[PDB]
Amino acid sequence: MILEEKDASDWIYRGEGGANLVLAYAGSSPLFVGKVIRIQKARRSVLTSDEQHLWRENNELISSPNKCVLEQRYVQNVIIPLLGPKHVDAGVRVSVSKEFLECVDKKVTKQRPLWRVNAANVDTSHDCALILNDHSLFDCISVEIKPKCGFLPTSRFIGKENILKTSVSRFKMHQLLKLEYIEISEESEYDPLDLFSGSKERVLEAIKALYSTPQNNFRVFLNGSLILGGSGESTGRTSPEIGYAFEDALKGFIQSHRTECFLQLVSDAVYGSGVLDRLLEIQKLDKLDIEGAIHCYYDIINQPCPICSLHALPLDESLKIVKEYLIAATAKDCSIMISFQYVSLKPTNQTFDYKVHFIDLSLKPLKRMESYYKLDKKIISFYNRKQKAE
Ligand SMILES: O=P(O)(O)O[C@H]1[C@H](OP(=O)(O)O)[C@@H](OP(=O)(O)O)[C@H](OP(=O)(O)O)[C@@H](OP(=O)(O)O)[C@@H]1OP(=O)(O)O
Ligand SMILES: Nc1ncnc2c1ncn2[C@@H]1O[C@H](COP(=O)(O)OP(=O)(O)O)[C@@H](O)[C@H]1O
Ligand SMILES: [Mg+2]
Ligand SMILES: [Zn+2]
Repeated sequence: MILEEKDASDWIYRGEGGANLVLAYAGSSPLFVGKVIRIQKARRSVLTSDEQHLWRENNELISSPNKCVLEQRYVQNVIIPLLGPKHVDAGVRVSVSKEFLECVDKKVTKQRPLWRVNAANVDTSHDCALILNDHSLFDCISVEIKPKCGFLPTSRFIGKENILKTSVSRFKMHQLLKLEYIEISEESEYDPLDLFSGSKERVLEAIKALYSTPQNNFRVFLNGSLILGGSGESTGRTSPEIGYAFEDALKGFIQSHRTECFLQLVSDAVYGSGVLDRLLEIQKLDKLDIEGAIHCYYDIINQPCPICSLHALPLDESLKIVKEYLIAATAKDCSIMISFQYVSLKPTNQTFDYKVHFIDLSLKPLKRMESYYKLDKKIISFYNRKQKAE
């Protein structure tokens, strides 16, 4: 089953992260109706020598022919054993022509954030792509959430100066630095600690915060069509205008105050799904925080630790720690998609069926332990610094 230059006409922009573009099928084929295609971007072979060393315990993973089988097996072999297979769909292998990739790249350039184009195009060196269900299909209202990390570190390896790292969420400390680099306009109201808190009340607080300031953490589609949140990027606060048209968009679906109810019914969904519980235990596979795990990284890549207990560990442990760090990084950066067509909305007294799905599940590259460390370092220095302003 191979896609050619012709079929580039049957797929249309759904959005992108840093690593991937996502098209939704607008054609007529019964093999792609209700599918998306996830295409890897190339910034400006499957696994490095170091990574092969680190994923050694993984027969199939290490042997994948391309990246797409690589993603396919990562999700299926390493992630599904953890999150569980009602909410994760690893999604199928699909061959594509290099000419199919090119025209797609050209075709949707116009629909992308410019800074996203400055950074990467699609990788036209690929012969392949992954096809996943379109979770915005089930009148389907579909909500995407990018919860980020919903706990605080407690690590012995977090030094005296950085101990704020143990009091203040990474999300909130990062909001300040994103501002500094004009990547967001205002600070986000959302707080993942409320979402992963597990309190029914606080989970709603977070859904509210997400509506006000969605940034790249909140999206809502109807019929697979964006009606709140940025496209391939973050987005500024929800103004009364923005809200007005949203309320109007909820016309019909909800019977009502249509916005107040949407939130309530998204919140009831999330909390009664309990799906944030598992994810949180996976995020917690970061047992030592980057400031601990970074030392394990250097032994693993056979390199004198520039940062210098941890180094006297058996290699089997050092490897585990790194593996676990990166599976964690996968859970910290993934998204939940909730579909609506159970939740019973009190006022109107309606009833909604729902499905929840994890998406944006991606293998983190091992070499990224270094950027992780540098980003983290920069985060806490800028926070500590803007805290001296007192
Ligand atoms: O480009 P952004 O919208 O700012 O998002 C990126 C995220 O992108 P995705 O939504 O595409 O997953 C990065 O992942 P990559 O696609 O670049 O690989 C991720 O990087 P890591 O998962 O490796 O951490 C990073 O997360 P973070 O900032 O927590 O390191 C996160 O940025 P934000 O979530 O902060 O916006
Ligand atoms: N299976 C899916 N169904 C519906 N929409 C999706 C699906 N996968 C991704 N999307 C949309 O496309 C966007 C980008 O996809 P994603 O896989 O998160 O890219 P990246 O890995 O680079 O972050 C997401 O924000 C999401 O809104
Ligand atoms: Mg990704
Ligand atoms: Zn060290």
